[PDB]
Amino acid sequence: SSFHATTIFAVQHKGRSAMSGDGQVTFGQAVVMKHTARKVRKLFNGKVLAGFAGSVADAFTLFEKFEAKLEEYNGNLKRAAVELAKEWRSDKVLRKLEAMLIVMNQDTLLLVSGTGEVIEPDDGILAIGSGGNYALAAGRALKKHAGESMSASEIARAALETAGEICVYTNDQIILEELE
Amino acid sequence: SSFHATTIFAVQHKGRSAMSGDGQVTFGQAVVMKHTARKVRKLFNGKVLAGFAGSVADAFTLFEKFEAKLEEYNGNLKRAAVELAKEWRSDKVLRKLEAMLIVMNQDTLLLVSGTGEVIEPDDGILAIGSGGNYALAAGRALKKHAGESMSASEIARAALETAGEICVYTNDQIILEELE
Amino acid sequence: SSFHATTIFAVQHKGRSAMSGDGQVTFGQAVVMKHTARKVRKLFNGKVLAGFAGSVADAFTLFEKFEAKLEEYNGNLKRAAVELAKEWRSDKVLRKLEAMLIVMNQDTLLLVSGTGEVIEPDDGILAIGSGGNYALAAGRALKKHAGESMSASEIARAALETAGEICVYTNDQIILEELE
Amino acid sequence: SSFHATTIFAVQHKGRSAMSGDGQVTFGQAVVMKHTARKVRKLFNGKVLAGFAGSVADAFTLFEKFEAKLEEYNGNLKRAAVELAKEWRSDKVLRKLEAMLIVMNQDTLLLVSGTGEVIEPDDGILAIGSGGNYALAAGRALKKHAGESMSASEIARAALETAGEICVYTNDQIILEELE
Amino acid sequence: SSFHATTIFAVQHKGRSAMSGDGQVTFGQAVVMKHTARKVRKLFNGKVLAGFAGSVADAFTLFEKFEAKLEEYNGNLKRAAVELAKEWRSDKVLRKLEAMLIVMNQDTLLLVSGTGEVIEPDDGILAIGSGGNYALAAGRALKKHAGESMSASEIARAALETAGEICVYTNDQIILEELE
Amino acid sequence: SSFHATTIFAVQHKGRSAMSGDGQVTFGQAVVMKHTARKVRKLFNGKVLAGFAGSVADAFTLFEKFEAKLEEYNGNLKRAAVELAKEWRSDKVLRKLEAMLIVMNQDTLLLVSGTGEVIEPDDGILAIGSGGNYALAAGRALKKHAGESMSASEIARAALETAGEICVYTNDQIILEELE
Amino acid sequence: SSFHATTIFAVQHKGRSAMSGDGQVTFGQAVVMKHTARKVRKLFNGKVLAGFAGSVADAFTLFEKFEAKLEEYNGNLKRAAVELAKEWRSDKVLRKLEAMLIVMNQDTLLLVSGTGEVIEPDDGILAIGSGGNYALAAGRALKKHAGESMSASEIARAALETAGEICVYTNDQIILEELE
Amino acid sequence: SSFHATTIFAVQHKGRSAMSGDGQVTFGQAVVMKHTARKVRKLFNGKVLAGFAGSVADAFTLFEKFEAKLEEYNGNLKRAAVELAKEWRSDKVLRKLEAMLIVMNQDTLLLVSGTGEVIEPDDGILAIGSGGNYALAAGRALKKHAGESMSASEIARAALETAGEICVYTNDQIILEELE
Amino acid sequence: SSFHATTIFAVQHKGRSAMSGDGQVTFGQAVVMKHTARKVRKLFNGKVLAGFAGSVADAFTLFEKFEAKLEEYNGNLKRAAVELAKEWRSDKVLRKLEAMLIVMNQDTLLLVSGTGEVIEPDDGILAIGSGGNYALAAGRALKKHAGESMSASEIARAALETAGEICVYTNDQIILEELE
Amino acid sequence: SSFHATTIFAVQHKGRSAMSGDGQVTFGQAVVMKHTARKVRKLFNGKVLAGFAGSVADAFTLFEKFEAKLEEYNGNLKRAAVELAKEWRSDKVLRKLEAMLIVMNQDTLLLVSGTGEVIEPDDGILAIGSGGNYALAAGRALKKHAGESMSASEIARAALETAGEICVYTNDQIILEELE
Amino acid sequence: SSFHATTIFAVQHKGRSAMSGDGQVTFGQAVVMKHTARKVRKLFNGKVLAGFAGSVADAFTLFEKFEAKLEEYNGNLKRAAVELAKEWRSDKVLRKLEAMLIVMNQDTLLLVSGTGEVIEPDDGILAIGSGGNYALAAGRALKKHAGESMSASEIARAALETAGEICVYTNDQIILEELE
Repeated sequence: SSFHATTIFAVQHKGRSAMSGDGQVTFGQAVVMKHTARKVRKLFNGKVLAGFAGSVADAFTLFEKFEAKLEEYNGNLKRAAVELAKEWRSDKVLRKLEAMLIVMNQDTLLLVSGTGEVIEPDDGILAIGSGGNYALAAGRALKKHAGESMSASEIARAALETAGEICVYTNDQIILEELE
Repeated sequence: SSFHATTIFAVQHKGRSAMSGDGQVTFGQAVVMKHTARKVRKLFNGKVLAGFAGSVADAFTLFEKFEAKLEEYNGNLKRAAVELAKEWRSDKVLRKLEAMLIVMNQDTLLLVSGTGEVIEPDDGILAIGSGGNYALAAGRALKKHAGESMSASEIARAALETAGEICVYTNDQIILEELE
Repeated sequence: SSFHATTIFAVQHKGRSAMSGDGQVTFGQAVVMKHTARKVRKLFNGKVLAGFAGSVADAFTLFEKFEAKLEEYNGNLKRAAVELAKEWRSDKVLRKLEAMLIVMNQDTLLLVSGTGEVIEPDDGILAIGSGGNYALAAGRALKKHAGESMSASEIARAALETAGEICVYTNDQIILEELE
Repeated sequence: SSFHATTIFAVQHKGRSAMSGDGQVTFGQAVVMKHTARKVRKLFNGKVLAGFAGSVADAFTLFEKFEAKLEEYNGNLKRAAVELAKEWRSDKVLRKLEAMLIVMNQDTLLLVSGTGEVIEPDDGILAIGSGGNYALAAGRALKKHAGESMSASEIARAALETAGEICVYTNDQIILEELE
Repeated sequence: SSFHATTIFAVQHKGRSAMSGDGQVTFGQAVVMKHTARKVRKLFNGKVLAGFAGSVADAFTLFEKFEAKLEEYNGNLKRAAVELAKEWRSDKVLRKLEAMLIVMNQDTLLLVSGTGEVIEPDDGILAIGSGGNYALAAGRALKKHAGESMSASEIARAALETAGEICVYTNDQIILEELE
Repeated sequence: SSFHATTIFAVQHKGRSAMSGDGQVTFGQAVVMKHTARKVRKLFNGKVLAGFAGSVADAFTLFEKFEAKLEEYNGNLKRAAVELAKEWRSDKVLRKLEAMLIVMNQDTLLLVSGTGEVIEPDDGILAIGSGGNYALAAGRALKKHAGESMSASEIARAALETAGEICVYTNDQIILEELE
Repeated sequence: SSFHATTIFAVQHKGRSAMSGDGQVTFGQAVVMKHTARKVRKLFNGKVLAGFAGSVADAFTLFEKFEAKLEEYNGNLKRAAVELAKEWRSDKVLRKLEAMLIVMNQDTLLLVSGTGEVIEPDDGILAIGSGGNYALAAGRALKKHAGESMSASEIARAALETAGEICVYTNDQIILEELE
Repeated sequence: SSFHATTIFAVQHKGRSAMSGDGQVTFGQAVVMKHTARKVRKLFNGKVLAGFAGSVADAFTLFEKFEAKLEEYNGNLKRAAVELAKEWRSDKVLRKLEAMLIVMNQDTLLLVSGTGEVIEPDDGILAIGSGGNYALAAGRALKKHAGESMSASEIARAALETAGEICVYTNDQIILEELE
Repeated sequence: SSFHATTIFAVQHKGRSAMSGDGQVTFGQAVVMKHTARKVRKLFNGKVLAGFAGSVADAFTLFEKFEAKLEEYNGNLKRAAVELAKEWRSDKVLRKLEAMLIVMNQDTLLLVSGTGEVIEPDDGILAIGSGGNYALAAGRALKKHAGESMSASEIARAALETAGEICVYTNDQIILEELE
Repeated sequence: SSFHATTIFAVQHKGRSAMSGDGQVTFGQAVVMKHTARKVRKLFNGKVLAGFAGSVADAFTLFEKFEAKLEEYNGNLKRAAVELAKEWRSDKVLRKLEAMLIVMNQDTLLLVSGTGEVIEPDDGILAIGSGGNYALAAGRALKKHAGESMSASEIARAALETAGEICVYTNDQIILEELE
Repeated sequence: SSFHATTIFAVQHKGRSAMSGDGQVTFGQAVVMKHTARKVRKLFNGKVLAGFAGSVADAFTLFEKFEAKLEEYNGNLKRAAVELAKEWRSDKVLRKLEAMLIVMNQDTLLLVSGTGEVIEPDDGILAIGSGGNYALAAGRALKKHAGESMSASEIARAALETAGEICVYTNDQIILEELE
């Protein structure tokens, strides 16, 4: 009866920062409208990666508000994040949104929700959307037991692939974006 | 207890753009009020096809808003679409609408929802309403295995016919509209 | 726990236009407050028949708004109908109303709902209210297999009688109104 | 979990007009807070009887509005009634009220609801509240088979008594009011 | 989704014993299959009246069992009743039955249920089925305020008539049976 | 999630006895597996017509049991019917069946249910299944206002056609059987 | 939809043992079939008082089983009680019974349930049925603040009266039984 | 999942007016945050006692509004009460409040609710909150069978104690306040 | 919380008989345990194709029972089918099974269910399982508008592929089996 | 589907005031996003400790409002608390918040909720959040049976540790803050 | 309200076969009874590894039955598996069991369920229990991107560790068993 949230995985590993995401539009219990979609975008002069699951409109709206808040607080992800969280909460139109937002720059990773949450993984990894948990497990596993061997981009790629292979709401049309 | 959404199929094939739709008003689990209905209309100087399932009033309201947004952004389907999506979302009166909207012009196909979704089929086909999935499967099948043989208008016609034959909420009173 | 909608049947047959309706007030699962009621009224200088099931207040309000819209668009049932539908929808107080409205003039029959629906039976018959389906079936049957033998008024009479005999929420206190 | 509606019976018989009502406050499935209550009051210079079941506040508010509407339309019960019905409906605060209102004067009896209903018993009797049906049956029975023997006041008295004896939400603390 | 229980009223008044019952088969929320039905029968050599609402099969089964138990305990209504009650309870196939049974002879009135209830009205009146409450109120009312004027048969007739006029599940096809 | 019951109409008119039925297998809210089906069969040496909606297996089982009971009681529809009803009830495997059974011979029409019901229409018509009410209304209407003009077979034909035209679960693949 | 459990209060005070109970048969949310009923009975040679709420049949069955178990264990209330509890539990027909049983003799008070409970009030008072809590509070209150002034029989009388005055399912037709 | 309403008991007896209340904060099905609480306060120059169960904030708000309304209508409890009831109702923020309010002065006792109820016990006693019924029964019992022996303050004390001993949501930390 | 039924498509086209099926084990809302599975098997000496969705055990049990029934009735698919249906029904262990069975030989196609259904598509195509409807629409479409161009095996292949592409519970690990 | 509230324990013991809290972010029935979190903060010039469970945004908002209210009423925890409670209530955006707030200074402990509650533990201990009850029990236990041996900080530490070991929503990443 | 299933992971990698499992008993939404548990056991002369989540009793029963079936079919995992599946299904006492069973020997891995499922991962990995999906993702990830580097035992260890770190129902008390 509703569209399923895309799966987005974000990891920071060895100075590199990558963020992957699948592209599968699923409306209803099992109907697939399309595949190759793009909710992982670059913001603040390609200085930050932002991923929002589901709703291109809501994605846009949020990207913009964060983009703005980013300038208002001079690229300080932390502040921009908490401020966006405050608005998120009081918007009472977006407050409703179940989907969550991931923002990260060269220094830190952050998870933001409409409930006013702003979480920073002490793990260096974040994932959200249908099948985010699967990706999270895969990512955490690969980073801990094969980090020195694979890069952030590679991990992000693998994490999503693993999720797509297990979750019926995640496919192989992966989109990767990274900050140098 | 409510009226069933009509079935609308839209396909772009070999430079041609057709959009079909059945006409069956079904109120309640199985009552049929009438047949031959028309929710597939031409907008922006017959330059775009817009189909909205169910509610002639809501259909009108939405057609108009998109018509307007279309001019405000100079016939740019993409922008007009996402803007409409934003309003759709915040209208909180239309936001409620379960039905979805399909808009397409000579270049691209788009699906818009009150949840703020704006999806573009990488497949060239979209379908919505009671029995949209059946139409979608038929359309995709015919286009992939008989495209070079049948046109967009012909496919749109067949897709709907197939849906009407399987879905108890879809009939044979098909309405076809196309952009040259 | 609520009042049951009266049953109204409207038919156009052989140049004549008749509209019947029972009169039974049923509050709750089975309590009958009274019988002989009147929700089938003549509007626009006896040039149109309007029937609204349940709520004399809501009936009045709607009759008036259509009466008005009728003049604003110079007796054009079609336009007046769709405009009334638009208001119906946005009233968000009447929007709630489950009952539906039937309007017809010397030329055409129309069904209007608070969800913004405006349906025109390609069959020449419409029916609404508790037991409308029974009336609809009886009407359609009589018109198709005994039309040349019985008039529109006669059919409307029979359709309602048949519904009253089957539906525990429809009685024999029938009210008939017709346009010459 | 809520207060049960008192039982009110109104009857017009042989030029006399009486209206009775029990007085039992029942909060919850079976708790009794008190008995002897009074929701049957005289309005418009003792020229009309009005009974509203449950909520002394809502009772007051409605009595007043009708009192007013009564003057605005010069004691015309019918108009005052339908107007009150229209407000009732649109108040969307009272619209919620499940309880119903009975109004009657020397000439006619009327039932008004928050759903915009205005019913006039062709029987000369109306009853509402917890156990109104029982009262209704008793009243109808006594009037039809013992009318010439007992008066309107007497019937109203008996109808309520019978309801109190059967309904666990109706007691013997009956209140009777009548118009000469 | 199920058949509605017929309405049966039994009254003992001034040495006479009458038992009436309507005849209306209602399947589902409002469908009427037929009218004139007969679930009020004479047993034990026309010495007792037994009425069971709904299911001609279950009616038969129960009439028989009581007929039997009646002989086993030599026409002692009381014992036969309680014994039937015990079986009723343990049958766990009839135990399910929602309908209730009324049995009466020249001396006393009794109500029996599948839950093992055996009630004797200290009032001289019993009623069961869709609309039994209405009949009960009417009967009690007529007997108390017009007893000396109308007989048991007459009351039984009126009580049912009153119930039929109010309950959408009770009609005027009344069946009366009485013991001299 | 389940298969929809076929629609069966049975009518006795002017010494003739006809029984029609559509053939549409609908599994789930709107999926159609096939059409032309046959649940209306002749029993007891073409002396009786039996129609059971849905489940060819259950249909068979029941037809057989009635066939048997028919012989055991020497073609006495009435007894065979009530006996079948008793078994129906206690089978507690068939007791579950929602579908109903219609049996009729040269003299009478009967409706049997797993709840132990055995109804005889004082009207001469019976209908059951998805859309049975529509058929019922149509049949009753045609018989009352066009009986002398059309036969039992013709009516049965029309009643079903009308139901198929309104009910999304009834089609035009009608099957007619009649006793001379 | 079911019969309400009568209210039974049992108290042991100053060497005396009394047990009261109201008599009100309430079927459904508010229908009263009769009053003066008797579920408080003397067992084991007037040596024990047993009260069971609702179902005269179930009452009987249980009284008997306890009577028996009482002899099998030589009037040892305690053992007979626990044994009855064990059967109660495994009967899986009575196990279903919601009503509870109270048994007391010259020495102790006991509460038994179909769930296998056997409670002995360290307070000297027990109450069960619709409105048992009210009686319990009244009893406890009177015994603690007016014991030395009123007897066990008097208290039992008062406790029930108080319950009847508050609970719509408890009346004043009190039945008192006591062991010397 | 929510805080349980404290228990408040108010009684007027022999010219004295006392109001007790327990102090037990229970959040959730069984968690106790604290005990000794105070929702029974003196208003209007210690001339009136007001008790509101649960929410110190809502308690305050309401006490103030009544305090005010009290002055606006010159200490007339009755008017102040009904006016507060009207506001209560329309506040649609407090209207939500499930808790009820008790107000009393030297002359009368009154119960007020957010549904617009204003009840005056013809009994001289009122109780509200978790376990108010228990207190009510105890109070009514003690007043009727030991009034001449114990005072209003003493009864109020006892009523609450009895409630605390039975209700798991009422304790022994009783607070008593009285008007001379 | 349960395993999703595989998707099976069976079609008879131009003397050839093919039956495809995907292989995707999905436990729970979206977990995939494996892919390449095989529930489409050859029976009765490769003379018949049988496909059962979900449960290899139940699949086996049913294949065997039909295999047996096949011999008992000398390869008569029709009889074997209906007999299997009867057992299916009465097994009351398999009767529970939601999944359905498809059986076909050189001459006809058949669908069997635990509810005792035995359907024969007058269309020459059958489909069952998660996404069977999608396959059904695709198959019907391709056979009607490209039959003469593609074979039964080819259609079966396409139908499943189309279903896999739309249904999140259907994959590309297709298994095809056909009778020469 | 939502984030679980962190667990916070606050205790005042022997002139010292400590407040601990775990740090575990759990989204959904069992997903853990991170651990080491901080919702226990120092306010009013390290003169007061404030802990709010869940939502860093809501935490901030509330801390600030209390901080402010604290100055407006000159560090009077009591007043600032009740005032905050009043706003909390009327915010109707925060009013929604299920989480609760704990505030304490050198003199007293206070619990505040969006329902307008302001509780002061007469026990000297407060606890909130997922697993607050476990912490509460542990704290109360240790303080009563080992107070003179362990300090407030130590107890707070232990209480949380105990909760973390039992509650699946509480971990060992404890945060402790105390006022000298 | 019930005990959570332990998490078991089984993997076959590079000729080695390992099976890990956590040990955490969680009763209810969040209560932990203990940790270090053992449901991963060696069977058939340490020739096979069997893991069953939750219920030591059910675990035992199943291990034994498979042990037996293993001998009856001479260590043929495949057959023993399917046979166990058949019994599993028909046990209708174990059939109820939600938990699943994993069995593996030197050659193959198998998953068995009470629904009669017998799945063989074409992937070489299987996982079940609370948090089995997390383990599954981690296992699949590690095996695909770090297989040649870590052994089956090592992977099994990591997969569980990863699951324990994310799932609130999985801990670090891991148990590993392997076949040489």
